[PDB]
Amino acid sequence: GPLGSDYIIKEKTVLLQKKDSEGFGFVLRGAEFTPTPAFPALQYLESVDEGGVAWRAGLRMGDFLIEVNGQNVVKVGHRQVVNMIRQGGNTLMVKVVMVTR
Ligand SMILES: CC(C)C[C@H](N)C(=O)O
Repeated sequence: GPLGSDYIIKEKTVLLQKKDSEGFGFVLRGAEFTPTPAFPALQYLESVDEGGVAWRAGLRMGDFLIEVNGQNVVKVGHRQVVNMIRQGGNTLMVKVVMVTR
């Protein structure tokens, strides 16, 4: 609008269940930190393997990572988030948000 940017925010929570001999099929990248509607989290999905576990569940390149296995990771550093994802083994529940600007 004339007073500022408008967005659509689409929240997606998915359960990823993978096999031992595969990844979840995404690459995390990291963008004090205060979240904003346009910029909701430090970590986001730089890429998602088409047809991989994450892709099939509905995750997409550009999604911002909000939660991992019930823990909010909006303000959490890259290495820490990766370690939290690995703690779950072959199971990962994540919440992401897709921002259209
Ligand atoms: C967050 C990362 C550890 C995910 C990893 N690249 C995978 O595809 O399983």
